[PDB]
Amino acid sequence: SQYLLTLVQALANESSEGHIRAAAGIALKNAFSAREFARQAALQAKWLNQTDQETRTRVKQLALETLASSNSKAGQAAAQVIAAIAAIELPRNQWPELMHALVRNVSEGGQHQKQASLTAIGFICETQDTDLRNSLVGHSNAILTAVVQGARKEEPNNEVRFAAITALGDSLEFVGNNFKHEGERNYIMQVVCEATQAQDSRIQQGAFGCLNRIMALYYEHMRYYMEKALFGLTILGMKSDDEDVAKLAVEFWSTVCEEEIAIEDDNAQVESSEQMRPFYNFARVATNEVVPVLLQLLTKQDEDASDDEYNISRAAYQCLQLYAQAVGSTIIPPVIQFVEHNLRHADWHFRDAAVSAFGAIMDGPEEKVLEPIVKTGMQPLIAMMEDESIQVRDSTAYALGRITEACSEAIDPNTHLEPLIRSLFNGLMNSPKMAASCCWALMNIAERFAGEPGAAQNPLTPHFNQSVTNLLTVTAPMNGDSTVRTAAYEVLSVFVQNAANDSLSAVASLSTVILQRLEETLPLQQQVVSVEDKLILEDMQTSLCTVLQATVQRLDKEIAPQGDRIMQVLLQILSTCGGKSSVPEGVFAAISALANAMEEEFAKYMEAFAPFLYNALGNQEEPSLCSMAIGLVSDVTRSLGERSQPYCDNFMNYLLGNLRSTTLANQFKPAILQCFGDIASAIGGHFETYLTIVAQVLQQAATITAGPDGSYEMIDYVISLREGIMDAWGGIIGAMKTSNKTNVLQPYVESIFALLNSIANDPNRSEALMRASMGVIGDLADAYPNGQLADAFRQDWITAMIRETRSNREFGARTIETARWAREQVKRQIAG
Repeated sequence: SQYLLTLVQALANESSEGHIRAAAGIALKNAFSAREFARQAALQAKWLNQTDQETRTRVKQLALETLASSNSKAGQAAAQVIAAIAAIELPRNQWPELMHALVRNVSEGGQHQKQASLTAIGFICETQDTDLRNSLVGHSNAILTAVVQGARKEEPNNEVRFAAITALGDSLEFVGNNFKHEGERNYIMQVVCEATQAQDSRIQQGAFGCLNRIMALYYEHMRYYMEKALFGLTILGMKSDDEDVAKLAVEFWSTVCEEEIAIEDDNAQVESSEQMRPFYNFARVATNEVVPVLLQLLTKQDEDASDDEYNISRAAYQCLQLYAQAVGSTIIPPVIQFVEHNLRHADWHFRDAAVSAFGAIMDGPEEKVLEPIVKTGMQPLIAMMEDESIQVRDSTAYALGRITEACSEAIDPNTHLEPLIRSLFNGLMNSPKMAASCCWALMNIAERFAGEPGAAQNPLTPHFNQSVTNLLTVTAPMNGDSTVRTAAYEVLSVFVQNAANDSLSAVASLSTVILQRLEETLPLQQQVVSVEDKLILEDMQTSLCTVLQATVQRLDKEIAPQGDRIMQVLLQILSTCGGKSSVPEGVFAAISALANAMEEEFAKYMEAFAPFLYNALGNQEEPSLCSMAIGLVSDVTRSLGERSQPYCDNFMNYLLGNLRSTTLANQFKPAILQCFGDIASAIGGHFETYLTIVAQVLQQAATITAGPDGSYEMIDYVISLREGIMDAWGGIIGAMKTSNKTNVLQPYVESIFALLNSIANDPNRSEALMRASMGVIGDLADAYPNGQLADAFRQDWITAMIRETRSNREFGARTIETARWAREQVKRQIAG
């Protein structure tokens, strides 16, 4: 009380040093405000009640008068105090007209007084509060007209315009109403076009930033203001010698391409135009004026700049990608022009900018229009791998990889494929700095020239053994750069994945080599002492296990002689590994390949490997390994079939035990229920023992929902969850169907339909969920020939569900075919 008077009078007290005054007002706001929530309400009790009217009148008077104090600091804390008082009093229909007067202070008051006024408007508008803003919508008028008055050329101070645009930036957090009327919007867009005109850099920064958030806001009225001056204004700012202003000038079209991407990708989802969101096609119009500036900002570069710090060229490149993915093929015509100019240029800034540019536009534009020049200008581009500038060599490499990913067909094999390979290998084996791109490009070649399935040969085959030899060559050293080793093994794993049958024998020899190297790591496990040594050996073992997986998946059934040595070395690796390591995870991958390959022949490995699997299942403290263990349970049992039963009891105890959770959202549950499915399909009749419990859990799991609080998280969780439930019922019905025990499967069928209903009524659905849905439908048809399910089948939601399924073209083959099969099953089941 008297406390409050001494404080606020100290706030008004000019004779005291300004920092002390700031201490006084900051102390006073904190006598009634904090970032903390509930204590805020307590302080509000200290405002309204403990000290009822008191001087709150005199306090607010002293604060409003303190706004006019010469110090910015005095008006700093004064603005803070008014900012607090408003947050309590104005909604309560307290403080009224104390807001209206503030605008008059803005349009007529003193210069520092203007600082404190707009500073108050800023400090108030910064908060995100739906009821606060509910009472602030009524005051939004005075706020917007005020910030109009203050940002004016007519206004002298720059700092008042900083506070004005800052007031814009946090006021526009609230676009509620936002005055749909075009008049006020005209003055606003005028004062913002004005705001970008400032000779000052910093005012332009606030201007372009607020204009950015606004371009994320009222695009609707914006459509008309856009169509003339703004293009050349934006070009003027993009050309600015200023950096951070150039960065925000970039951030515009960054945001523009973002929202227009969202709309372009909502307009294909349209079934009818009422569904349509507005679209403005700002990009395709702007590009022919905007793009040349993007090249011009690419030629400029800074090697001295720290890596992964954003730069004008950097953001220009990223935004050029955004145009590339929104503007579509329409982006092409400027870019090629600038590439046509610069490709042979002496200055390396221009060559790097060249290939970075041509390496920017392959994505987005449709394939064949890309083909003719990519089929034409490619050869010099390979010739440019010999460039003096390793950075340019690097950018050429990534450009090459993008060409692979895009117009793979553009690479005529006989007259381009070999040189490109030799270039990427030599650049890998001699130039580590450009190595990673060379890897990525090569992986793409493998994916693109894999050839027809079952093929005796693929385009890669002649280059294959030389490739494997080169990769084993670069991976050979124990002191090679860890990154180049890893990437080289990854590219190798990909050539192995994508290889012709004629090369299988070669891959077989390769597999032996991998095992050999894996075995050799085990003594190396012992030589480790530095932590770096641990990271290297773990990454090394991880890479070898991965490539080994590739060999096993491709060799398929031919891997059998290798299998003993494989399980021996891998199980030895498990015994020596421990803790946060990626190794065991990769080892289960390789074992998983060996199990799917050997299938029932794997069963001899189960007696020794089972404990490792159990142990991986029992430790949630290794979530990724536990998940890998569950998936591997599914793999083992699906491959061994009936053989896997004795193990299945222990498998079920680890799965069912893993269902126990203190969190409703068990992250393993979808995988576990799915594993129930796979276990069911494999076992058949003996799954009956588990049926009483499994069904319970499935009946449980169906009840789970994201609720009205719908994170993308919880939604996707429920979706994958029900994918697990349907996979589970599918396998269980199949097992019951082949066990002559459908009668015990009788009770749960109504719950199954209830789930199908729950899914059909849900907009949020996955393709796989619908595939499994269809399959469970038909499985139910085969399960119950009697036709007593027909009266359950005949309901509209079933038929509309199946038809909505098969009708959709977005889904792949498997799903729609299952839908056809299901519908035939249903129509047949209508009578019997």
